[PDB]
Amino acid sequence: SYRVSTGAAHAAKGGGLVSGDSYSMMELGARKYAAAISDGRAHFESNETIKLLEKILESGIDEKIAIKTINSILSLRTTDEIYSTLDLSIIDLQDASCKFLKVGSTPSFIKRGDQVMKVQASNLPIGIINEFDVEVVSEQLKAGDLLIMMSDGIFENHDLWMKRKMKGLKTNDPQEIADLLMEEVIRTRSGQIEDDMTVVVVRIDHNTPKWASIPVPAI
Amino acid sequence: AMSYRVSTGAAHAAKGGGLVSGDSYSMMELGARKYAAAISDGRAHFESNETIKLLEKILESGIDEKIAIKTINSILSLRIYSTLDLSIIDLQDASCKFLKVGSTPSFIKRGDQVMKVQASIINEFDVEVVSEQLKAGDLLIMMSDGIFEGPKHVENHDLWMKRKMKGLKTNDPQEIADLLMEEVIRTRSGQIEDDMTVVVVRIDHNTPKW
Amino acid sequence: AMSYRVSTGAAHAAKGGGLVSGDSYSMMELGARKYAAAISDGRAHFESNETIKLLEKILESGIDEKIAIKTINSILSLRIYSTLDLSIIDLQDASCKFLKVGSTPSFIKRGDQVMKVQASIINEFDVEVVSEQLKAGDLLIMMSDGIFEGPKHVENHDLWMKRKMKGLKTNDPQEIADLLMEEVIRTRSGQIEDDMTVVVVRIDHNTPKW
Amino acid sequence: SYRVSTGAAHAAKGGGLVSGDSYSMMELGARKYAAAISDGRAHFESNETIKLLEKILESGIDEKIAIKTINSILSLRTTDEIYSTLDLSIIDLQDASCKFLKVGSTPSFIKRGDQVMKVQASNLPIGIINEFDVEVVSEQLKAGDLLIMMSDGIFENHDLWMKRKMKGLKTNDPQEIADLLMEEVIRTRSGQIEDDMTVVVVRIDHNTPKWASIPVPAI
Ligand SMILES: OC[C@H]1O[C@@H](O)[C@H](O)[C@H](O)[C@H]1O
Ligand SMILES: OC[C@H]1O[C@@H](O)[C@H](O)[C@H](O)[C@H]1O
Ligand SMILES: [Mn+2]
Ligand SMILES: [Mn+2]
Ligand SMILES: [Mn+2]
Ligand SMILES: [Mn+2]
Repeated sequence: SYRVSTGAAHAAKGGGLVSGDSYSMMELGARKYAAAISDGRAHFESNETIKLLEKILESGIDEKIAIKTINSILSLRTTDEIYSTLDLSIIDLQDASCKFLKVGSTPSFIKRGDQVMKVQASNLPIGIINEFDVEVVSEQLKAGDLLIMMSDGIFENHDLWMKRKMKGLKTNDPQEIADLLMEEVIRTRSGQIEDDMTVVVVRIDHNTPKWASIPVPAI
Repeated sequence: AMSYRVSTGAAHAAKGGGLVSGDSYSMMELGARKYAAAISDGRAHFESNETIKLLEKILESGIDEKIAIKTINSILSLRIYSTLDLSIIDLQDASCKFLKVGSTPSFIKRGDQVMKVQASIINEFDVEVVSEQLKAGDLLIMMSDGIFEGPKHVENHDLWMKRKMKGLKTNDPQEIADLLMEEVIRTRSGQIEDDMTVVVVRIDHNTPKW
Repeated sequence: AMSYRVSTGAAHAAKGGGLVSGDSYSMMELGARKYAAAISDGRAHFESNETIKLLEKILESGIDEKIAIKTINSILSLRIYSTLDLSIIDLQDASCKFLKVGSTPSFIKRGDQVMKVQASIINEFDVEVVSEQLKAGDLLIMMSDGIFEGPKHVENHDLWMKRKMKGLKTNDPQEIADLLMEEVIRTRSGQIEDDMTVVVVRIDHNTPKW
Repeated sequence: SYRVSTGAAHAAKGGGLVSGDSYSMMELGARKYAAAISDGRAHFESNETIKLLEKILESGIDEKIAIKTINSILSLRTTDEIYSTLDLSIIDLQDASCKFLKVGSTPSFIKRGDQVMKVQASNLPIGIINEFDVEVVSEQLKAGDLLIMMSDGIFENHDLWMKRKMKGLKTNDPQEIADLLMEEVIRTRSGQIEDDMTVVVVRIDHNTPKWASIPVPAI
């Protein structure tokens, strides 16, 4: 299975504000990659069901209600497949603010400098029924953040292992960090595994290329 | 001013991998606005939009170029969708399908070579459909009108872009994108008459140590 | 001038019916534009649209009226969707859920009785959520501003509509709709200041000979 | 399971042309009925997959291509369920023109006066692969038409039986015609059946209520 490495550059007419151009990309792990440019809407969007989940996150409804509603939405879906687990991270690229939605633990970690914090909510909702083990979190990322997400297989006290090993990373490169973190989990076995393993890593960085600084004429 | 950026990586191992795995992941990026990443334990998380979906299906038919162009037109004449430059890569065998509506155009750089992406009556919406077999190390470059028709006093834009891509002393997609943007902007003088978008994709062999 | 119309019927028998059947059917009508009917042999054919879907899900939660109103508002304040009068009937037990956004309002006629559909802080979009238990022979009547606020010099519109519905000497939905439209139009003089829409639904016992 | 009987009336401001009001309804057989009014889009729409099929019908692409494309669209769907059969009738309410899309025979019949014609294409496409047995038809209906659609169970030379019995109907009322046609199929058994039976009937009629004729002032 081939990988793709991508990159993009975008500039509005009269260097400022909003553009008639749009570009998008999407990757279905190990299967399909798509990229679109349009010169004048979003070329790609979430699932029927993930669209609904996103709308709840986006709303800013209080957290207990969001959890209740997500549970209900999750509640009525095609029994096959049960759509657990779900680990979903949505980064806003204007302010680098990230909303996390988890359905059936994961967990995910944010490495900042040498500090590796786990992605979890400060206030855990109690005194309710949460049948799908739904968790909703809001962190604020900044340039140089490394968000690592993993499945049950690779993740399996495990926080200490991940925390330590993520400090042990001497590289800032996502495709490298992923492969190494895989390597470390596998040699701990010393061979193949019965369970599926996937890890994705995302690095946040602050777009400041030379052409961005080329000045437009004055009057 | 400029929005934040994202650089991503993923590693995947099937159980005794192996044909299949319950696990799946996906990502999508709405340029400059939104990045999403999803992991699920044993129906993709993200998909094309409604109109791109019908066009995507027609591509995936494999029907004759002549009729697909004709049938996509009829579809588009019942919308405007503006222009569309769509590249779809199969990560299993690196084959690629291109759907162009309203031109573009696009280029592939294979070693020192650079070729335009084109297919070997009335075409109302200027539709093209193309297939290619990519290879590890290929660089696919997509761009809007403002980059490609950007250079100030250039007769043959095709030739200008090839020559510039042939001169890229870099296999890094983000550098290439930024370099091509810069070269166009400087032919004017920080002046940006049209919106400018470039997307660069590199095909890699997935073959880590495990 | 006026569009064509449709009058529909369906009969369904499960195998030794019986809890379940591979067969399903559906219909939908986009008022004055489109009618569709589907039969399938062993995922509904038609569904609410994207925004109605989220609102529909919230209704089907069953969450507290106070918070559902509050949560639907927050949802609507991220769109305008205009107004929405939505009635959803469960054909198994004849229970009914109503979602009103931006008023309406609506009425149910049970025998000689006629009651308005209403639920026993800031409500930005004027949202109501209501549940009722309907019964064989009930007549549910829905209408837009132009019908209900239509009558020329009437102080209490609620009372005008009840009195008129109480006087319906007819259990046929299409007749009721046409009669109510006529009564409003004549209070003006063929003059139609606003758009006028009325929808009438009657609940029947399905109990044919078999 | 309850039934609903419905009706509706609609009039644009200043009796003519296009309205800010819209109304819709939908019924999921034996399960759910919904009705919406909006005072200013369609409240209800087809499936993800039926949307795509509809777009192909709507396009006026030639028939062989439409059949090929529908097959491909049909071709890539969730293996469960195989979504065969499909009998789909779409009436345009402006001109009473009906597009039929069939996936795995049915068939459906249009009764006009005492004439009962079967819904099939005049030119059947040959020299192709049609894996889902896709059929696409275009008839023009008129006031007083009775379109009858049925599943494999009730329909089972059967055309002669349906044709005769549909002539034998002495009623113009859809919910009656359906129940009778069920009755006739069942007594032919004389009890219950192993196979599922459903029939839907649609009568086309030409909207001309009294209020439509009430005149608006002249100058
Ligand atoms: O693989 C690289 C790219 O894949 C794309 O589908 C993702 O959207 C992401 O925006 C990029 O990182
Ligand atoms: O049952 C009656 C009604 O059901 C509705 O869902 C259908 O859309 C049809 O427009 C009506 O006939
Ligand atoms: Mn697992
Ligand atoms: Mn442009
Ligand atoms: Mn109005
Ligand atoms: Mn059957």
